Amino acid sequence: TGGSVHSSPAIGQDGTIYVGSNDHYLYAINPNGKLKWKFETGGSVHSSPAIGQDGTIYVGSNDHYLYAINPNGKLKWKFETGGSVHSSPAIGQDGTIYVGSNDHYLYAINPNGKLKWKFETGGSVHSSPAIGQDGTIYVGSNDHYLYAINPNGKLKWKFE
Amino acid sequence: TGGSVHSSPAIGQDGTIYVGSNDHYLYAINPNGKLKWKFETGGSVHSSPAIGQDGTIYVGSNDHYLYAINPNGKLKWKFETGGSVHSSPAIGQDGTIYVGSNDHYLYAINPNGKLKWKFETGGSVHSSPAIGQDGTIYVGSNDHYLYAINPNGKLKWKFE
Amino acid sequence: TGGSVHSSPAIGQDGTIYVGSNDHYLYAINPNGKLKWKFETGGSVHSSPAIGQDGTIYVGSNDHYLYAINPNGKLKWKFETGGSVHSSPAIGQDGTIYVGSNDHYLYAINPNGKLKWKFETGGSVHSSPAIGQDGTIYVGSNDHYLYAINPNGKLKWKFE
Amino acid sequence: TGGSVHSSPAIGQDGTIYVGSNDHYLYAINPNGKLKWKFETGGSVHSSPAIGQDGTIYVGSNDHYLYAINPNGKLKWKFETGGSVHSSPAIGQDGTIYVGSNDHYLYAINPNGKLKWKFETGGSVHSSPAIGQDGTIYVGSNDHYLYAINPNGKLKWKFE
Repeated sequence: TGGSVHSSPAIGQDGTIYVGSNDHYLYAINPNGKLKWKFETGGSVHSSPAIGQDGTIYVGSNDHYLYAINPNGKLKWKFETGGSVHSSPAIGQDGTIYVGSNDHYLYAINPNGKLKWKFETGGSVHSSPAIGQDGTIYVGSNDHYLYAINPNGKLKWKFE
Repeated sequence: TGGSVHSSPAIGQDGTIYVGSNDHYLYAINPNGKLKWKFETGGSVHSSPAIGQDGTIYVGSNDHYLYAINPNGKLKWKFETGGSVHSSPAIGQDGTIYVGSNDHYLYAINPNGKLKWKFETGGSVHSSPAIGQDGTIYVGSNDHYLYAINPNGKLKWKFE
Repeated sequence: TGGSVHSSPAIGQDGTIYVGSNDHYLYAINPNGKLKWKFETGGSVHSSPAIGQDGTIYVGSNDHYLYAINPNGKLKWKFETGGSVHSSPAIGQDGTIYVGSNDHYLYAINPNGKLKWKFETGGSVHSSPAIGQDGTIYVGSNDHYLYAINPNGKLKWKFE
Repeated sequence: TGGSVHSSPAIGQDGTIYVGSNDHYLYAINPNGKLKWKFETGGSVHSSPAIGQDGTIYVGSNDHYLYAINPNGKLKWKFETGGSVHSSPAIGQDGTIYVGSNDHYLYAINPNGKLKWKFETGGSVHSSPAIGQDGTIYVGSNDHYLYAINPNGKLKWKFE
């Protein structure tokens, strides 16, 4: 790519490999190593993509947006947070997309790109969320806590 | 925890939540938010843990080691790389553990903790590997390439 | 402090040591190791402080602002950029404050806190500027270039 | 350069601009923007160079070494620490070079490239040291403390 690849790749059902690059693009690479397409964001893509059931590719960007990209490389939507999105998204069973932001919030975004809820931690959320079998969302914060957040966006507990 | 939680949590079969902390520990937290155990490495744990089929927890540390920790919090083994292990391990179908290192290599480590092979890129491997259906290992590098490596440790292709 | 001290300390004329912390504060510490004061910003202070000729302390914050703090620990002014200010400010002979931002610009800010000019690079400006004898401002960018900018904000040259 | 320029430039007496690059080189650039020379280290140069009284250029590398490079671009010596040297060196009145390392130590190195002392903190030393009028060396650590070290390498105080 044109820059450091710190983003961690994700693999689609047809074998397409998606990865972000410091050069600001989300890349879609065919299994044979040739470019399928590249999608330009406004900043470094350190966030690692996640792939929804319908093939939508979600990734954060240093330009403060969470991107939802169709398998053809055209934008589905982008959601603006208050700060760099270095956290990597996780997708719930109903399609909700969860991601942390440098602006200290954990975001829950509906598949349509509208905010479901946002939960304020005390510091940047660089950690990438994990979703439990019951739907609990776990994520670390720069504020030293591991958070457990219920599906409705309320604190379950925080572990110092 | 005692420090920033940049590591991304992983959830075990019984619901235990594992996460690293900048305070040098790998944490195991019960579903109720109470400590199960904390394992001290020699440096910040920014790497995100992966869980094997038998419940072993693998994570890298800034102290240059890849750790394999038993579900009870006791060390199974540790493997020394040449630099900080910020990359998050991936586990193959056969149990091979793949992880990047700041020393520029992608490591393949067998379940018993012995090196299978190491693949030298041109720069730090902070990207976390993904594994395709056919066993190909994909990982980004600070040298600007996305690498596709065969399970035998030989290059398939690299995408600038 | 309450968090990692990645910021690099600066020493005032009277020996006071100033440093930022990941806990969001700018610290002013007496030579005997006791707190003089701490100033809370909205986010991690990774930027390293610079000290003006009248003792004003300038530092960037993860909350996107460049801060000017009086020697007594009270805010003089804060200037909002479009992104995290990890770059460390430099002070020109005339008192102009130069600092990079995650929003890709090198900023020149007058002593009164108003914009003098902003220069657009191709990527995040984490590098901290240096000032030559003739006033040229040098800074690196995530876009791979070392920039030389004239005092009037116009490009002198860019070295790939 | 061939990669991101996160290193902060330093300016020599003749106006030469020195800066590290993520492409592993330390660059020396003439005031007119043309390359004077480049020196290859083994890893990314995020550390910001310092210039000694005699013109020696000191800089850390992600390859774990502190480099001393002569004005003509030839290696004078390199000093191996136990981890990445992202801290930027400072030079004391007697020529001692101080720098932090990811291996948790603050290093004091003699001008001949041999160890004077190293001081163990509780975590990675990414902060760049500053030197007070009486020779006290101040540096932050990932362990949350600002350290004040006497010139003999013994603790003066640490500020949480």
